[PDB]
Amino acid sequence: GHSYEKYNNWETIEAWTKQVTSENPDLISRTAIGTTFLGNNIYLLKVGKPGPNKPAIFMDCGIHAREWISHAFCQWFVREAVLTYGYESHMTEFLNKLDFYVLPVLNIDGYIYTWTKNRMWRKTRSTNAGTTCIGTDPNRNFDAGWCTTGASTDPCDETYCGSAAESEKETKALADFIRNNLSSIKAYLSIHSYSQHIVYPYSYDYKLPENNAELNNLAKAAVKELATLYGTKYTYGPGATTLYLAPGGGDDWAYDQGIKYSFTFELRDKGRYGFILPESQIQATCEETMLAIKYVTNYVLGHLY
Ligand SMILES: CC1(C)[C@@H]2CC[C@@]1(C)[C@@H](NC(=O)[C@H](CC1CCCCC1)NS(=O)(=O)N[C@@H](CCCCN)C(=O)O)C2
Ligand SMILES: [Zn+2]
Ligand SMILES: [Zn+2]
Ligand SMILES: [Zn+2]
Repeated sequence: GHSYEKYNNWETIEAWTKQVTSENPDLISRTAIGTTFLGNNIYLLKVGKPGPNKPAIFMDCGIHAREWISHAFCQWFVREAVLTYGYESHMTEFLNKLDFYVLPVLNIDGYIYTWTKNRMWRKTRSTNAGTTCIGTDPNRNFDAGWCTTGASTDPCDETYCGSAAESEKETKALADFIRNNLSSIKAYLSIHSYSQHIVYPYSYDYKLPENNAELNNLAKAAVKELATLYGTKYTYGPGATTLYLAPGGGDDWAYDQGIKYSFTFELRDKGRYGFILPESQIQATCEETMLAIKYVTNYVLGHLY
């Protein structure tokens, strides 16, 4: 039994990707873009009214296993697309003009593990040579300042960069998909938790992006929009300046592919519950996050390139 207001296990999310697609065939198609270490299909939903030569926004959730609110958000986004297409001006315009590639759970093996064995697991579930320590941080596994300071070379560490860039099947599947569709993809959005931040490049080094002023202004406006609903306070800025060095991230990698609107969202809360955000907060968190995501989407539509 799936519910948008509860955390759903992988079997339930997987069944949902199939069912939401079949229920909405003129708005959603589903593909598998690869398989995980343990052989699970990595599903991707293409959300939008089909048309020729459409630009796209790519959004992933569940790079990190324990960040359950992220997984919940990708589901919420699809919920909103199907519920409000035809009923609300902006969502209607968005789905007509753009496609959204929504990857609801990247790190499926890790997600399963948080349901079965260890709620606080972060990494993938792949094995490592010379140790019994398991897993790689997919968000240190992309080929962008790969495995520099802010990632660990120790396979037993939570920020382990992996044996090589894109060593993880999951990372490679995502990067291959974006490389294959690069000319259409205009924005990259990665959903995480917690701490209430909107981050943009760079995180792999202390440097500001070419369009820093534009991204600063856009993040500032998105944070402002988010706050309108419940007064939730987000901070924002370049990743290395606002958060910490975190090389090998999907956002920096996408940016250096030429996707100039690239953001990481770290959702609620600020540490009271942390990763173990109560189900009672799913609705409010997803609804306010929708406002930021739609603001960014509208901006991208107005500044195509
Ligand atoms: C294992 C750690 C000790 C190491 C530093 C703190 C950790 C707990 C962990 N960070 C997290 O879990 C954060 C949430 C914590 C942030 C600090 C305050 C407490 C919460 N979530 S995250 O992994 O999704 N952050 C993304 C940002 C990357 C943006 C550019 N790509 C990422 O790092 O990939 C990394
Ligand atoms: Zn994360
Ligand atoms: Zn809503
Ligand atoms: Zn402008």
